[PDB]
Amino acid sequence: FACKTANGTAIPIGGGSANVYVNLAPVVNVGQNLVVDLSTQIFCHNDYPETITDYVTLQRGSAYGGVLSNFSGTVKYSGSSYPFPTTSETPRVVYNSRTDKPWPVALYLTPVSSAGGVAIKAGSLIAVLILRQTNNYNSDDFQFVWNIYANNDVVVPT
Ligand SMILES: OC[C@H]1OC[C@@H](O)[C@@H](O)[C@@H]1O
Repeated sequence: FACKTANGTAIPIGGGSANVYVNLAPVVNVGQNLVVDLSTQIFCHNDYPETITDYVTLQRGSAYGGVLSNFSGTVKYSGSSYPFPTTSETPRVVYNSRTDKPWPVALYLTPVSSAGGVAIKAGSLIAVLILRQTNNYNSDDFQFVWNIYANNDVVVPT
């Protein structure tokens, strides 16, 4: 089991970390969602599907910088929605194929009443997502740490 980014940055068997740089909608109104769909940028696969079933959860998702200050976060993991920042580990998603499958993580961020102006700064860390991988074969318990950075400013009209 290993993961790779849309651009080819890989975290190999055993886990590790990698940076993910996402384009964000440049203007988000109060009452709208800024969506950070990471399933288009994080892909993982099972290396031994003939024998092993891998289990994948979103163990923890943390908010930083402007997302922490200016947004109210919900994370949608494999079709279900949970608070973001997270308050529990998600259920497992089964990875049972050697073909790359998107990691089904999307963030839904809506501005708070106090938000206005440059609510997210270009190049800033906006989230850290911890993917936890286990299996039905051994005691493997690995963390793939995704640091999410904003490629651009996000302005909340005032
Ligand atoms: O993906 C199948 C297996 O690949 C080897 C090792 O990463 C295991 O943890 C994993 O379950």
